[PDB]
Amino acid sequence: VISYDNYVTILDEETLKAWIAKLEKAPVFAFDTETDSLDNISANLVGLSFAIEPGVAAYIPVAHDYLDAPDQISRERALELLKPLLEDEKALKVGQNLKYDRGILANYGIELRGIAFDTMLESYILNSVAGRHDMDSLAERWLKHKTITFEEIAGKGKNQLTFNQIALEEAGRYAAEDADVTLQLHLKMWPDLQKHKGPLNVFENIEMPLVPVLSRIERNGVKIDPKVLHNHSEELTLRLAELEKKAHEIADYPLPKVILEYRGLAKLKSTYTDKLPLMINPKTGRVHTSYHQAVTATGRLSSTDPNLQNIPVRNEEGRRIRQAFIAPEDYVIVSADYSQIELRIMAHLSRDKGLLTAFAEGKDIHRATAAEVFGLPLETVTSEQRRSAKAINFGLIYGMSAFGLARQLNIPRKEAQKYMDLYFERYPGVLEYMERTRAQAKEQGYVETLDGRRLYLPDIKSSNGARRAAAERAAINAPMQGTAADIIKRAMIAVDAWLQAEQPRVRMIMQVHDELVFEVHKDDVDAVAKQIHQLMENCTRLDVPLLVEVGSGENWDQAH
Repeated sequence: VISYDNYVTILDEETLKAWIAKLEKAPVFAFDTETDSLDNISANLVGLSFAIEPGVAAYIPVAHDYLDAPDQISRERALELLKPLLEDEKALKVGQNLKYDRGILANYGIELRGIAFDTMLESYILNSVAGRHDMDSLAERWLKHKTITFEEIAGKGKNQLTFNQIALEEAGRYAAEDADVTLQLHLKMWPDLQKHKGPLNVFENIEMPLVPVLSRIERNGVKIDPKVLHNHSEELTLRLAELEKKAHEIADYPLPKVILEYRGLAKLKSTYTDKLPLMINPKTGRVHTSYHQAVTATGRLSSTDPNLQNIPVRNEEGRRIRQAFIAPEDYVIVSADYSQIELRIMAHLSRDKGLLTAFAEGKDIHRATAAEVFGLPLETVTSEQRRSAKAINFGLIYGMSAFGLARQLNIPRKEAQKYMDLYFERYPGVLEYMERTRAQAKEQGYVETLDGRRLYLPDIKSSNGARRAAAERAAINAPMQGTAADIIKRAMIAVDAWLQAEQPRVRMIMQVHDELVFEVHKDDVDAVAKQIHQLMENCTRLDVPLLVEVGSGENWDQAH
């Protein structure tokens, strides 16, 4: 198994200072913190752990307060002895989800600085679809080691203990093991990551620098007006009653209108209006959402608990929800959005002068696409044509299988195929891309984004598992969706740097789809929007035609 003889529990300063001296001379060391809560901003540091070499790790208990708990170094003294080491940028650390730990230390005024390696992101950048990227999974995969699970020392259910209640030595085995395993995994994954400058550029210059900015995004939280949300819940209660009554009176077709409307509001009320006001943190009075950094196959950040991505972008009731995200007094919400980013990326990936020109001369791409495909002057393109072209363009982004146009644009048959081929006859660059990408997906087994991030398609060569074609679709969509992700991430890191260095009255409060949202002082908006705009357009990829439309207002809906 593993127990009390492997790792040392440090209960005295002299031993702690000895360990700090060896940490000071270690090239990299593993670091971990243990707390009494998963809520980063209300969690309390219960103990910390380090590892300097495979198998040599210690646990420093600073706040186990169970009955007759053995005396331990006080939290304040342990932190002042450890503070200069922790805050030293040249002292490199390895950790598993260093986003959590950086936050825990920020609760005590400490800025973690050697955030050099996170084993969750090492794993993720190696092959995002390999499996779960959590420590216990990795230990089995890369080290064939079965780790002590948290519920093995704490329990399960309502009567699960909190870390400070666990005995010192049981706590120590778990925490020192965490430190140790993280270091071992680092040693087995880092030389592999070095093998390919693609994945190494993305881990080093995109994944890793973002760990402290996601921590800053999450701890800032978003300010929400729950009154608004309560009124909205009351109204939806009444509207669902009325809509039910409308369909009962009824027993281009009225009944298959009110039912749909019912379903839509019904869901929205529960998924947002009833839950969002119950997600306010009592210490900050804000809602702090969880950005998951190593979950999507494409490298896009996904958020949960307030999954901001699922609130209805174009819906009147969706707008209503976006009005509850409020800017504090004398500040305004600013929204910096990247315009049709995957369609601009596809313009460069397809290397097509037609698409590249539309964007270059400021044209609405859907009208230009419709003008060129249908062969009509740009000023007389009707809304039905703009809409048909839009259906081709967003289909291309999702690699959507030709009849897909006939289901989105739920009306033609091979007339849609006529549209598809006509498009390629005017925009040939789009199929040279699709042929090329499918090809390397089958040749290499993976596709790449512009910065080197890779998506492994292990079914591109599936012996005709029919929907094996989904990997070909994924083959053409991943380069576009992943380059969008990388660009957003480079923008986040570039903007956070400026905010950290110049310290203006602004804070980055959320990231959703291709948008970065901020709170900024009403008197500072004009310059802050100018710099946000310039940083997002010029400090990312300069080969893709980028456009950031910036907005501001007293709530998110006005900003958007």
